[PDB]
Parts: sequence; C-alpha cells; structure tokens
Amino acid sequence: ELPPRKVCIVGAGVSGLYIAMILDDLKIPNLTYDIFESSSRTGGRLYTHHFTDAKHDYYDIGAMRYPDIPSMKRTFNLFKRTGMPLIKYYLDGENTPQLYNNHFFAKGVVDPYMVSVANGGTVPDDVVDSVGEKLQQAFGYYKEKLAEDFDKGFDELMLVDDMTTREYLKRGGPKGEAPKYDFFAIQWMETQNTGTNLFDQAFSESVIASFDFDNPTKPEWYCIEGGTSLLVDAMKETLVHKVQNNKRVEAISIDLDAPDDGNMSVKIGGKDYSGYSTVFNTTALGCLDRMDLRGLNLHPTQADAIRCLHYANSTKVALKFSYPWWIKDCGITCGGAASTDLPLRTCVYPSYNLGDTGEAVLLASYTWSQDATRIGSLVKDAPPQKEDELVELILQNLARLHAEHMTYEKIKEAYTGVYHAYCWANDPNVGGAFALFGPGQFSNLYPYLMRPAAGGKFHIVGEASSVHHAWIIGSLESAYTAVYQFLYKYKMWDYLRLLLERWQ
Amino acid sequence: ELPPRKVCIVGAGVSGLYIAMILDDLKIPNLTYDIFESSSRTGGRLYTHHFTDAKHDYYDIGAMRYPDIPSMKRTFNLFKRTGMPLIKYYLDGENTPQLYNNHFFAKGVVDPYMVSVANGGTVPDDVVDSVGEKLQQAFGYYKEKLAEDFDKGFDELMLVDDMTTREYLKRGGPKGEAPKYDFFAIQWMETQNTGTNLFDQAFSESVIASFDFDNPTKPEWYCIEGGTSLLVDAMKETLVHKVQNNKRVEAISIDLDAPDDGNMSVKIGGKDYSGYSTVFNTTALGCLDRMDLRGLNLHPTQADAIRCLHYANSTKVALKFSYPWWIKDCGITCGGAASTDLPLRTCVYPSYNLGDTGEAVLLASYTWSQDATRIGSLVKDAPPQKEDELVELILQNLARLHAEHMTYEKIKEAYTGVYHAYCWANDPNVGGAFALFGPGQFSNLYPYLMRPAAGGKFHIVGEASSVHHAWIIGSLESAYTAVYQFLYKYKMWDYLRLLLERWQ
Ligand SMILES: Cc1cc2nc3c(=O)[nH]c(=O)nc-3n(C[C@H](O)[C@H](O)[C@H](O)COP(=O)(O)OP(=O)(O)OC[C@H]3O[C@@H](n4cnc5c(N)ncnc54)[C@H](O)[C@@H]3O)c2cc1C
Ligand SMILES: Cc1cc2nc3c(=O)[nH]c(=O)nc-3n(C[C@H](O)[C@H](O)[C@H](O)COP(=O)(O)OP(=O)(O)OC[C@H]3O[C@@H](n4cnc5c(N)ncnc54)[C@H](O)[C@@H]3O)c2cc1C
Repeated sequence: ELPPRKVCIVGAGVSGLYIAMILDDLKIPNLTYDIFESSSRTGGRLYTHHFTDAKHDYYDIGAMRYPDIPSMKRTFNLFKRTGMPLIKYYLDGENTPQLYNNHFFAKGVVDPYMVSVANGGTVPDDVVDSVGEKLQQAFGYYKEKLAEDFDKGFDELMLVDDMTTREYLKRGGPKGEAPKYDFFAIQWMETQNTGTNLFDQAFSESVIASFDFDNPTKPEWYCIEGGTSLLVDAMKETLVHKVQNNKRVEAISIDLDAPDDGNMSVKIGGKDYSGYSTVFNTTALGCLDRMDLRGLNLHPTQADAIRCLHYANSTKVALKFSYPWWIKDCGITCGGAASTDLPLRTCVYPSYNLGDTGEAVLLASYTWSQDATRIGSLVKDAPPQKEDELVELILQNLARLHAEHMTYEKIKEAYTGVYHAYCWANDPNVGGAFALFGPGQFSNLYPYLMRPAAGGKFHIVGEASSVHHAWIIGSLESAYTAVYQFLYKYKMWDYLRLLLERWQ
Repeated sequence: ELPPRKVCIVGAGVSGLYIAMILDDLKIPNLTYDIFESSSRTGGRLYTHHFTDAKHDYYDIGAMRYPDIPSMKRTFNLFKRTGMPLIKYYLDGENTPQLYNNHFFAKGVVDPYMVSVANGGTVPDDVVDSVGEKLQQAFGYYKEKLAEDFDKGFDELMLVDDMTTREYLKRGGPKGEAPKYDFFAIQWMETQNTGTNLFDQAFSESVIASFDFDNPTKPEWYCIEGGTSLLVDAMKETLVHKVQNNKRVEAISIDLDAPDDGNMSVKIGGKDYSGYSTVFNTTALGCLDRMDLRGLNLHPTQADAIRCLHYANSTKVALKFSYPWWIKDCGITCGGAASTDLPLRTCVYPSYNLGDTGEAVLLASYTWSQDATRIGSLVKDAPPQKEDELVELILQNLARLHAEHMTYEKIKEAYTGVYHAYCWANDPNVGGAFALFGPGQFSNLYPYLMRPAAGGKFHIVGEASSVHHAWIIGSLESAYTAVYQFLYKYKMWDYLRLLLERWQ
C-alpha cells in the first residue's frame, strides 16, 4: 500500500551508514536508497591506517577514543549492535612527560616551566600553576548544567555564545563579575589547554570540549581493538543497498513543478540521478558548499552557514619502532599522552599494544589548528625518497620530550623507517578535521543550517549538524533526527512510532 | 683595521636579499656573509609562475601589486634601484561582476542580493547597502591617523588592539559609544569586506588592511611587467656572495663562553657552520619554530610569539584561455576584480595583457583563510591528470559569475587545458601566506618577537617582524632595522652613519 519511494544518501561516513542502518532495520515496504561516496574508500573520518595485517600494527587517522558518558550512549549502542571489540583507553597513563620552555613538569614545584613573572617570563604568578582551577571556574557552572541535561545546559550556554574563550576570560564573563585575566594569563591557559589560537574561537566550544575531555563523572574511556575502521566494515556488511564509491555529487535539486514525491535529483559527473523523495547530505560543509545547490532554493542565511561555519584543522603522525622504547626504557606502561610546546605538541602512547615487546606504533604527533597546519605542510601524498624533514623533526622532538631517559641516537636507531602522516585539511573529501565554531555561530548561524529546506525533503547531516562536534555522537544524532523528519514529512506514523521505540 | 667578520642570513626571500644588497652597497671592509636557502628556488613569497616564455604568459603566485602610498616608498625605491619595469595595475576596473546569493550587483538598487530582512534574509535593512560607510566609520579615525604618521597612528591603534573586528563592531568600540551591530550585520560586513572568518582576528589588522587597500589618498597601483620574479632576479645578480640553495637551517646557537665576535653557528643537515658574528633569520615564523633554538636562550615570551603569532592561508588558481573572453565578450577591458560568495570568491583580471587578442591568463581564484584552505584541499603538487575536480569547480563558478555574457560551454571551450594553482599553507618553506595577527597579539606578543636576543646578535626578520604584514614593505623595513642594530651592536659608527645617509 505504501507507494514505491527512493531516498538519496550523499556520503558514506558514519552518518550515511547510520541512516542506511536505521532504514534497513525499519524495513519500510517499497522504500529504497542510494548511497553515493565520492572517495574510493568508505568510512570518512573513521579511518584506520594499517602498517601490516599484524594484530596491532595500525593507528587511527580519524576517530580513536570514546568516553563512557551518558551523552554518548548512542555511540556505545552502535558499538554493541555491531559487536565492536572494545578495550580500555587510557586518557592519562604513567610517567608521561610534559615539556614547556625546555623544562619538565614536577609536582609541588612553583613555576617548574620558568615562565612566570617571578622567573623572567610574562605569565602572572597567580596563573602559572593554576590553569586547571581557573578554567574549571570559567567552565564549571556550564559543565555541570550539561551534566544534568545536555540540551538544557546547551540552551543556557547559548546565552553567552557571542563571546570567544579569550573575550570571556578578559572581561570576566558577560557582566564582569568573574575574574578578568590579562593577555599573557589567557595565552598560558590556551597553551596548557588546547591548540594554538583556539581560545579565539567560541567560548561555548571550549566549554563543551572540557565537558567531553574532563567530564565531571570522571568516565572510563574505550578504544576499538583493531581500529575504528572495524566499525565501518560492520556497517558496510549489513547494507541492503551497497555503497557506490567514486560517485561525487556536484549538484542537488528539487523540481517544484513536479507533483510526485520523488521530484529530487543529484548530478554526478555531469549525469542526472533523479526520482528521489528525500536527499540526505552527510558531507562536511566545505564539500556541500562546492556543490551547485541553486535547485534547492536554500535560505540565504542557510547558505551563509554552509560557507562560514568554522572548521579546525588536524594532523596525525605515527611512527613504527622495532620495540616500544617508551614502555621499556621510559616506564610509560599504560598509555596516556605527553604534551609540549615543541612542534609535535602531543605524543599519544597507544593503549592497544601495552603487552607487545616487538614492533610497536607510536602516535608521535597529534595536533590541532595552526599547529596542525604547520605539521601538515610537511605531510605529502608522496613522501620524499633519509631526506624527510617531517621524520627528522619528529625524531628530534621525541628525543627532547623523552630526554630524561632517551637519546636522539637511541630513538633514531629504534625507528624502522616506516611512518605515516595525514592532514585532514588536505583531504579533498572533507577540507578540515571537524567543526569548531567561532563566536556567535552556534546561536546565530547553526539554527539556519538545520532549517527545513526543499519543503522538508533536503537534510544537512553530519557532525557539524549537531551540538556535539568532533565526536561520532554528533554524526549519529544528526542522522537519527533527519530520519525522524523524513518519516514525519511523509506521515509514516507506524514507522515513526517504530523509530522512536527502537532507535531513541 | 676592522677585524674579519662573517654574518649568516637564513633565507633568500626579499628580506634576506635586501640585507645582502644593503651590505654589498655599504662595502664594509673584511665583512662577508653566507645566505642559506632551504628551497631549490630563490625568492620566497616573490614567485612568478611562467606558463611559457611568452611575454604575458604568467601569473604571480605571491606578491603582485603595489599601491603608491607614502608608507611604501622603500618598496618603490627598491623598484627604481633595480630598474623594475612598472606598469599601472587596476584594482578597480570596468564592468566587473559581483555575485552574492545568486544575484548580480547593480548600483542604486536597494538590496540587490535579496539578503535583507525585508526580502527574507537576516541582514538588517540599515546595513545591507551601507557596509562601506559603516566600516569607514569604524576604521576611519585610525586610518587618517595612519595617513598622518604611520607609527604614531599605529601606537594609538594599539590602545584598542585587545579587540577583534567583530568584537569592536558588536560592542560599539572600547566604551560603547560607537554603533553596535548584531551578528548578521557583522557577518555581512565580513562577507563584503574580506575572507571568511577574518573578522575574528585583530581589529587592528582590519584597520591596517583597509588603510592599504582603501587608502585615503586614492593612490595609483602598480605591477611589474613580466612578473615579480624579475625583482628576485635583479637582486640575485648583484650579490657579492651567491645564494646557497638546498641549505635548510635546523638549529641556531651561540657559544657564550667563547670570547670571539664570531661565536654563533647554524646546523644544516647535521653539519655545523660556525664563525658568525650575527645571524639574521628571515624565514616565516613557522619555519623558525621548527628549528632547535635552545643555543640562543630566547626569552620564553619571544618563543611564544614564534609559535602563536597567527598566519592566514592563501590560495591562487590561474587558468589559460585561447582568447581573453572576459575582455571581448563581457566588456571587462581594464583589469579589476570580480567578487562572489561562490567558492572561487575573487576573480582577478590581469592588468598586463589588456591588449592581447590570443592566449591569455586569468587569475580565476584568489582566496584567503578558510576559503583558501577549502580551495587548497583540491590543489595537489602532482596534478590529477579531465578528471580534475578543481578545474571543473572553477569553470562552473566562472560561468555563474559571468552568466550575463557567457555560458559554461563557451568558457569550457575557450579553456586550453593548462592551469596552475598554489596553496601557501601547503608550502613546507612558509607554512602559510603571511602574518595576520589575532586579538592582542600586536600589542603583547609582537614586542617580544623583536626583543634583543643572544646579546644583540640574533635577529628575527621578515614581513611578520614589522607593522606591515602581507606586504613587501614589511620585509624591507624589518631587514633595514636589523642591519641598523647589527652596525650599532659592533659600534661601526662610520657605516651606521652611512646606512642612515643612504638607506633611510
Ligand atoms: C583527527 C580526528 C580525530 C577524531 N577523533 C575522534 C575520537 O576520538 N572520537 C570520536 O567520537 N570522534 C572523533 N572524531 C570525529 C569523527 O571522526 C567524526 O565526527 C565522524 O566520523 C564524522 O562522520 P560524518 O559521516 O558526519 O562525516 P564524514 O566522515 O566526513 O563522512 C562524509 C562522507 O561524504 C563523502 N563525500 C564528500 N563529498 C562528497 C560528495 N560531493 N559526494 C559524495 N560523497 C561525498 C566523504 O568522502 C565522506 O566519506 C575525530 C575526527 C577527526 C578529524
Ligand atoms: C598570496 C600572497 C600574495 C601577496 N601579494 C602581495 C602584493 O600584492 N604586494 C606586496 O607588497 N606583498 C604581497 N605579498 C607579501 C610578500 O610576498 C611578502 O611580504 C614577502 O615576499 C615576504 O618576504 P620575506 O623575505 O619576509 O619572506 P619569505 O619570502 O618567506 O622568505 C623567507 C625565505 O626563507 C626560506 N627558508 C625557510 N625556512 C628555511 C630554513 N630552515 N633554512 C633556510 N631558509 C629557509 C624560504 O624558502 C624563503 O625563501 C603577498 C604574499 C602572499 C603569500
């Protein structure tokens, strides 16, 4: 009795696969879909790089770690539904070094990095050792509201969304009744908390990032043993209609003079694909902006949101060593991460090879923003044919960062000559790592990004289309909400009730 | 009687070549220098790409245009000293289209782009047509102070340097007595004035940019016939000591226990080069941050400036056509530029091929910031080889932007299949296009960047080391100031007096 209908899913990241997974589970009679993926690869920002097929010879280029907090239960539900082999992830480990101003951190010492005014620096003495307390004071009220109810705490956070993190810290909040900090105190707080320049983005983003990385529930963290791409594999195998790779959508349109439900079309390589009742676009917004969307007649501020919503860059560099020297020689036995102001910024010790004593991968450099753009400028699609500036830079920084136990020569001799790096802003299928909004964008541009378009038949889906940026959870919520709206638009009340019964 | 001395110049851009030109002209007895260039190319961000040896078959990847205003007289003096063939450059031309929200601009039309509140958009009615007036009111006081005396106007501008452009517009200046604007008005001003997200950088940078591109003196603009690289060529030939290419410095140091003047050294590819009495680093700050600078004992805030001073990205795309269809079919006969919210953002019509009737180059895309990062994600150093997504995107955008007189088919027909593109953040020898400081950086971090180091023997030189970012003038001022300090440091009063006499 339900008429035949076809929907189009643009992009086969976790968002589009989740839409397909929900539709497949609902089994709506005479409903079909097409998934078009621009890349020859499926998975998007779920991307494990395997150095061999040996058990632990990999690293995750995209998503890799997941906190067990209530706001991410849909992600863990997806893990359980697919049989993902989860293991513990150590956000903090043992003996992980911290190196700033060429000094190592030491507990119970005043200004161990020698950056305070008292030791010839410009960081105020009352700030240099108290970045944790002072940011917890700036973020904590909003963080606990988000712990009660995320949507409600987000709505209250939006009342100060016009401010950057720096502007909030400089002026003492929205009416000056919080502590006010000078430039260098804010500069030190950013250096100790996030990537270079990121306090010049939205205050609300810094709050939510601290909520996810420093949650008040003090959560357990998890990784997928074997790499996150195992999740992509599992979602691929269940698909009723398989992904069509090497199909880049360059135009999306609706024919408003046609009476049928299936009056939407996409253009791929100059050829029309029509007959769609709804199009789900799941790409990053930069890819969407490059399409010809005139046939959708989008609201001008919705088009503005696609162009202007800010993305942060990110770069990862992973090196293979003949043995885990950080474990055996430095005593770094349970993961964690080493932070520094040296160019590599963050060195992540894998949680998934703690028992291995042979070949081991180190995530030697993990950067955001300008740090990632600078490292990324050394990352090529065809690495040079000993002469690699990036390798040499990483080995030198690793030696300085682990100087308490290692030499440059010992680290260099342990290096096998095999490495991989990836800069997400250089990926043509994303154009960045993830949404990280500027001041006022969440409260002003974001609502127009989600506004109904094409008479409720076009949906902009993905991590940037949610309140949970740079996490899998944002992709899943966005995709679920868009399926809701699709079922609502066509008054499929039986299956809408089933969607809420099964997937809410 | 002057003892033998040797100085090191790191980098052979216009900064490094200007230091050598000044030293060559002073002819200081027994003074020599080394200039090391990491690239196999000399010139840095002076970089003309030649599509053949044909006369006008080129475009400038880096610097290309020069306003004849008093604060850039040193640049124009370098042009005359080197006999550069200057021709007029047309910043504004005739019949250049402007395309926003799929509508073309027309003077005297109220809200031609249909973005105002009255027409379904969110841009306030009183802002939509008066962006130039309202930005002139926000920038104008400081622009005229900069026109009287640049350094005095700069010093006064620094008293509001804590604010971003957006923040100045939102709060009505530093005490709320200027007009206050809501998010969408500021958003439209940014869209009409500069690159995506740049109003979230320093207010002082938006003032200085307006001062240079929209100077109160209404100046003549110039370009170098044959491309800017002719300047690099002329500076190279006069060199007493030739540039040593493929010499990447990775460490700079001074041995303070040594009594000699020549107690500084640099490391290149693991090898030591010593004997230097002064080291001029002229690299972009990202390249400086990658070096091992411990042997210099830099002030911690100076190191912070090196790492955190913000750079903007920039991407250029140039296409060759079999005839200048923008001249012949669209009436765009006098250079100028076309602006749009489409991904190409800005289409620059060359001023050096206005009389040609055959093959002609178009600078089809010129972008900054996130616009440039997005276009740059399609720019590969090994071009794809008809499958080129970037080419097709440019052709489609060019057709929509020139739809009043051209079709996609005719533009594609005229395209020869020869194009070149460049994204400066992907260049390992820069890591960006140019300094574009964030809020508070000019007044807080920049003074420590210029602070005396290694007892007055180490200098950080280049466009980022000046009050004139993204211009050749900043590079020359910075190099001149560094030569001054070198002569002062060694008490060479005769030659310091000669520097003032010849080079001020
Ligand atoms: C460096 C990094 C680390 C991360 N770490 C974590 C982590 O630890 N934990 C976590 O939970 N999350 C993490 N994330 C976030 C997570 O990876 C993403 O939020 C999620 O994978 C986004 O999926 P998506 O489907 O929304 O978008 P995408 O993964 O980008 O999928 C969109 C797809 O559309 C395709 N496409 C693009 N253009 C077109 C076109 N024109 N036509 C057709 N298809 C097109 C793309 O190729 C892509 O496959 C990380 C992200 C990054 C960048
Ligand atoms: C897209 C763009 C457009 C521009 N347009 C204009 C314009 O119209 N007008 C204008 O006046 N200005 C313009 N500029 C600015 C102008 O190009 C620059 O200000 C100037 O060229 C910079 O000169 P520099 O010597 O300070 O730096 P650079 O040109 O960067 O010189 C530094 C040199 O150091 C080298 N180097 C780097 N690392 C090392 C190392 N470790 N060891 C040794 N050498 C190293 C680099 O290869 C480079 O040659 C533009 C800039 C850009 C990016």
